[PDB]
Amino acid sequence: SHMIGITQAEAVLTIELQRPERRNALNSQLVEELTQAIRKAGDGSARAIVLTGQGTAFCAGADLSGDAFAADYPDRLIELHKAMDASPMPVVGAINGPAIGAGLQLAMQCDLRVVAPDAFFQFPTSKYGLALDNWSIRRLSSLVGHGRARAMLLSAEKLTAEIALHTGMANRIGTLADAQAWAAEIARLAPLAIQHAKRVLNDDGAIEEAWPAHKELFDKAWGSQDVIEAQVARMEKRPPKFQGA
Amino acid sequence: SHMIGITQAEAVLTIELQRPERRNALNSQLVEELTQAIRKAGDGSARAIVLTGQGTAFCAGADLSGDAFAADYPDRLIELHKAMDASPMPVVGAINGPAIGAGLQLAMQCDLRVVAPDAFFQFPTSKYGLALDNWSIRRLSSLVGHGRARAMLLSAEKLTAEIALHTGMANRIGTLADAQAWAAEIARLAPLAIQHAKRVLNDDGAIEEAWPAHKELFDKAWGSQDVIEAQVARMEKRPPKFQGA
Amino acid sequence: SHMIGITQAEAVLTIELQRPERRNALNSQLVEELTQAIRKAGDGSARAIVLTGQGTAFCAGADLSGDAFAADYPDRLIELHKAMDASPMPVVGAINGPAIGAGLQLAMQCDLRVVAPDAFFQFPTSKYGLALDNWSIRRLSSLVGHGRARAMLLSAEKLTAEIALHTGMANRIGTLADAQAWAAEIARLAPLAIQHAKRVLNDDGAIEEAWPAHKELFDKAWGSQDVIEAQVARMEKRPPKFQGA
Ligand SMILES: CCc1ccc([C@H]2C[C@@H](C(F)(F)F)n3ncc(C(=O)O)c3N2)cc1
Ligand SMILES: CCc1ccc([C@H]2C[C@@H](C(F)(F)F)n3ncc(C(=O)O)c3N2)cc1
Ligand SMILES: CCc1ccc([C@H]2C[C@@H](C(F)(F)F)n3ncc(C(=O)O)c3N2)cc1
Repeated sequence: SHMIGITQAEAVLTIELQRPERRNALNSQLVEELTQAIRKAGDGSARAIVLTGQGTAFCAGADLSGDAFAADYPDRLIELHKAMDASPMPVVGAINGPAIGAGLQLAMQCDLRVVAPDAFFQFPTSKYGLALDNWSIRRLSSLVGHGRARAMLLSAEKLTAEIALHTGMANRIGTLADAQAWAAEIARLAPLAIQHAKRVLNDDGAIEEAWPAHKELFDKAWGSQDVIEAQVARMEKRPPKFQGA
Repeated sequence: SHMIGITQAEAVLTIELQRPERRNALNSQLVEELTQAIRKAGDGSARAIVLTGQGTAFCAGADLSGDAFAADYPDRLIELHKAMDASPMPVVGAINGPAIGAGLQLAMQCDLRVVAPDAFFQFPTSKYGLALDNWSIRRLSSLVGHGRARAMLLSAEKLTAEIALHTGMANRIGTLADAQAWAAEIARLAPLAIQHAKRVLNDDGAIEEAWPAHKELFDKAWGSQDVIEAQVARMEKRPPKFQGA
Repeated sequence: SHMIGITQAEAVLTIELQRPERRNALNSQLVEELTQAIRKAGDGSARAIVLTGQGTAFCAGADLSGDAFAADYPDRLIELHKAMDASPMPVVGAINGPAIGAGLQLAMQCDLRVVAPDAFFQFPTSKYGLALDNWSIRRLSSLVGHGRARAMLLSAEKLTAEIALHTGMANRIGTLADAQAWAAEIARLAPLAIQHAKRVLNDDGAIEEAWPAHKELFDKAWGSQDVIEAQVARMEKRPPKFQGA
């Protein structure tokens, strides 16, 4: 079938994630469809995009079961981010609920964010033994400030909507309709001005290749027994006993 | 005549923009006079500068009509910024009212900012089809946070004095007299300490040459029909109809 | 004797500065002992460190009298920072009171900060004619925002606990016990995830070699008569009369 919905009102294209049965957690199909929707957003008269989730969550992470193309997922995910980064259109994220893990990455790749009052943002990587790419860390630091980024990454701290507004992670607190109204205003602005500013802003240095030591630690985390222990402990409904290996 | 006023009380030199008939919008003469005032600020016993505007605005942008040396304006403007950056003296901006476009650039080149309660900051570039230099974008991101910088640049969002205080764009809310009092305290501090910190702070990376793609998009914006359309639409008192070309 | 105390409750190691007779101001001995404590923190079962000061101050700066190894102090201080940066353990600073000069540097080298309501942070370098290393300036800018960093460095502005919470310099307002409770939660998280994120965060660019002009100005400040004048004026209980030389 299809895992997203696409609609257009005048010059604003709204893309809605439609996998609420997994709180919009990503898989290969959802990512592929999103990539195509972004790439084709300029086929009509659209001048702005609103990206949002169906139901209570914006995107709760990733869920690859039972994804017949799960091995392709990580690469397709990178392709989606490249498509958003390269789009001449501004993407307004209507963050309607929790944005967690891959969902937080996706929210951060939007150009602007309108956040529902009860939404929150989180990287629970420290609870699962995983490591992030450098852009995720740099862009987060730019949006919440270095100090809060340390807490989010080292302790799995949740960022509330209210604090997101304080830091600028949220540009506004509001609803999907609020996001669509703002997008309508943006769609009336000069496209080449928007395109230039978006490119320069995205080229602030957040797009960064992992240093050699970063890659070493990244691979050590991903190949560790602790990653397995976090998964087993969850299935057995008990606290994980991590060993640092 | 002259488009600025210069006065000194003890060790504080106050420079006032005096083109209130255009809300202190810059031209070649005003820029040249400001550059000279900054360069000569150390001829006396001055240890701090206060920069401010006459009337309701700090600086509402640029107005080159009918400037006999308008072709020279962009280069002279860069020279002014170089002079402020190179000055061993700390410049306290008493931002007495709106700082818009070139006025926001000028405010950001000050070392510290004391902002009047009703002042605001804005880059309305997206309403006019124009593109900014990279420093304007980087220094703005550092002062308001990356998230708010995206909104200011992509949607022409105004930054209020209250929010400026929250982000650190405003170091204090207050008046010209308040700025002059603080400058007096600063003038009693150790000059070589101030000089070192100013140089290192300004060398945070904001002074950045445009990347090749940035230059391409910058020139595309400036040479576009949309830039003309914004001007014509204003003269005809109607909404612009931008085409992205 | 010893100038620090070291205790462990389960998986949290608490290191306490114990020179309250100088408000925990550093010297060669205190720095050496701290370095050893950090290096050996992983000899037991510890997974997190809490760093704190005895009495009313976290660390009020440096006091090298009468330190028989004072000439070694600057190098040993750098060694301490290297040890904290290299530690696989997250260091939670329980900033129990003022963190000034070397004390602010030490607080900033912690991975997370829990700050007492009456604590404050300050670099009074401008009152003493001194210059800082580039990391101190970059890490401060990342924690309080560029705008407040300008005020702290150019005017010796104090950062209150409340404003520290706003900017993310403080992750939480609270007590030593509060810090120890949070550290206990962190000690249950996956160590390799924490290690990766800490390394990437610390490699944001704050660790920066002084540019040639920065070194020139740094040496000019440190060798100036104004540095001597600040010290003499203090001893004579009068305002300093700085000359910029
Ligand atoms: C060029 C625009 C851009 C920006 C950020 C990224 C991030 C996305 C992020 C995500 F998980 F979301 F896929 N990611 N994951 C791994 C990588 C990588 O580059 O190795 C990587 N790169 C990819 C592309
Ligand atoms: C070295 C200190 C410094 C810092 C920033 C700038 C900015 C100013 C800014 C302004 F419009 F204000 F003139 N500007 N405009 C164009 C450029 C440029 O460098 O191409 C440019 N460079 C110029 C000089
Ligand atoms: C590699 C981790 C790291 C990070 C910052 C520093 C700072 C500490 C700081 C302090 F005063 F605290 F010792 N400092 N002082 C001088 C220097 C230097 O590098 O020249 C310098 N370097 C040293 C080491």
